Amino acid sequence: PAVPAVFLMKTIEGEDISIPNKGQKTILHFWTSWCPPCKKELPQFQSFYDAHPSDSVKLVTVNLVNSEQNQQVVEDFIKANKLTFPIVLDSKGELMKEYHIITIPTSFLLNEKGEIEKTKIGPMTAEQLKEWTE
Repeated sequence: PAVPAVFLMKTIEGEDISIPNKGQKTILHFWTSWCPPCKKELPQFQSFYDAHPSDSVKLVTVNLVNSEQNQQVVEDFIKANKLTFPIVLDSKGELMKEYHIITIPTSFLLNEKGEIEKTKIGPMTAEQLKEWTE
């Protein structure tokens, strides 16, 4: 990551989130609604989130809103697809900047110190997400 820094964000569902999470591991996921590989991968993150494999791993998800039509479109998309996992909007573009995001989907496994343990470019499965948890 470009700079050592933690992010204090309010989730789309109103929840107060950090990245990385206090004394906890983090799965960070980057996406847009129109991205074809992200679109078919989103159910994978919903499934994984619903199954809740780990208590020591936190899923935070980042929408690249500035790569979207607008924010309302994302809102509608999340609502229509019944996406319930934590979603953060990268409104200022600091997340994309800090993690040098050029490709989506991209997922990271961070430890409690914000260090990157795993990087995955391209789609994942609920099963690979669970493994990242083990």
